[PDB]
Amino acid sequence: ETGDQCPALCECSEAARTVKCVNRNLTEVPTDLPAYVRNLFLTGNQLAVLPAGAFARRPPLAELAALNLSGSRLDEVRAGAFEHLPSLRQLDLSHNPLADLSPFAFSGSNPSPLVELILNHIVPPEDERQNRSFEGMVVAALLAGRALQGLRRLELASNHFLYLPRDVLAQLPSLRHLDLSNNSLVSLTYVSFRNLTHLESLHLEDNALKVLHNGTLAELQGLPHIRVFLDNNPWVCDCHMADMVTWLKETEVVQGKDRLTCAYPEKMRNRVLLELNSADLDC
Ligand SMILES: *[C@@H]1O[C@H](CO)[C@@H](O[C@@H]2O[C@H](CO)[C@@H](O)[C@H](O)[C@H]2NC(C)=O)[C@H](O)[C@H]1NC(C)=O
Ligand SMILES: *[C@@H]1O[C@H](CO)[C@@H](O)[C@H](O)[C@H]1NC(C)=O
Ligand SMILES: *[C@@H]1O[C@H](CO)[C@@H](O)[C@H](O)[C@H]1NC(C)=O
Ligand SMILES: *[C@@H]1O[C@H](CO)[C@@H](O)[C@H](O)[C@H]1NC(C)=O
Ligand SMILES: *[C@@H]1O[C@H](CO)[C@@H](O)[C@H](O)[C@H]1NC(C)=O
Repeated sequence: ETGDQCPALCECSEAARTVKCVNRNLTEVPTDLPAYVRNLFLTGNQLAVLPAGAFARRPPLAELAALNLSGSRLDEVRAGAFEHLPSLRQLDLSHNPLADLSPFAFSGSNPSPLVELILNHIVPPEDERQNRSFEGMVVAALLAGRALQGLRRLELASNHFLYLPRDVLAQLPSLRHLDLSNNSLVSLTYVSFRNLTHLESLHLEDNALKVLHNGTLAELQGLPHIRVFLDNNPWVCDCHMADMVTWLKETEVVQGKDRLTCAYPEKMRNRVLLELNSADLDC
């Protein structure tokens, strides 16, 4: 509220333990952040580079638990950017053209407190100029040091990813919720969901998936506790779709299953998958 201790260009609430420095075209993280802060919003700025120790203060921001840097024109997050935030549970870097994400951005040097990481729409425009894998860069940051052991929720929508990163599933043992919506995934064939006991939610909407084959159906058929989201994929309703349609009619795993429709072939375009039978599915 008015009069609460606050940096210039920010609005603060001591009662809510909240600092908001939003849509202010800031170029650097404010230096005199109040030590009470639990929730810090620094969205809509022009930060460019997040250096090591960008939030490290003396005394530290020991209560800072939620940090939102979405939409702030960050193009580089350096090694150790989030060091000396011992309570940090939720971090949002979405809608930043992150051309340079250090592998040690989340792990620092030398296990992270992070429980939720939101990295939607981080792929820079015209990233193909780079001679490095963007998805690989992000994966390396996720796995470095095995620092992200407590991570329970990961969002990686809208990043032009071409494949489901298998190492993320194998090496983040606490993950409960994974969002890979609005990417360009084409199949799940070489991905194993067999031992993913903790995974409660998997978002694959708006990808380029053609069909799920029996192998994947089998492994999902054996995860009772998952919710999978498959909306707006360009399903190909030919004879290879037969297993998936059979499964879809029986399963409780797929959320919103009534919305799934064929994109191809032409004679099946826009037909609802749950309504199809063996006679519709021919090669
Ligand atoms: C981080 O800050 C952004 C910007 O305020 C929040 O963005 C909004 O998110 C909702 C869905 O959660 C959208 O429907 C709005 O359109 C978003 N606005 C913008 C400008 O992107 C975002 O929710 C915040 N995230 C958290 C976890 O605090
Ligand atoms: C931030 O920058 C943009 C373009 O430079 C401008 O339109 C906008 O008014 C600025 N924001 C504020 C709060 O002045
Ligand atoms: C979906 O992904 C595309 C391309 O990566 C992006 O341009 C578009 O903004 C994304 N959609 C949303 C709703 O963010
Ligand atoms: C789950 O299986 C994969 C691939 O077979 C393996 O790499 C991973 O370590 C297993 N997970 C656990 C927690 O042991
Ligand atoms: C796939 O698995 C199901 C399980 O009921 C089975 O009935 C079906 O014939 C199998 N299809 C294959 C291997 O194409």
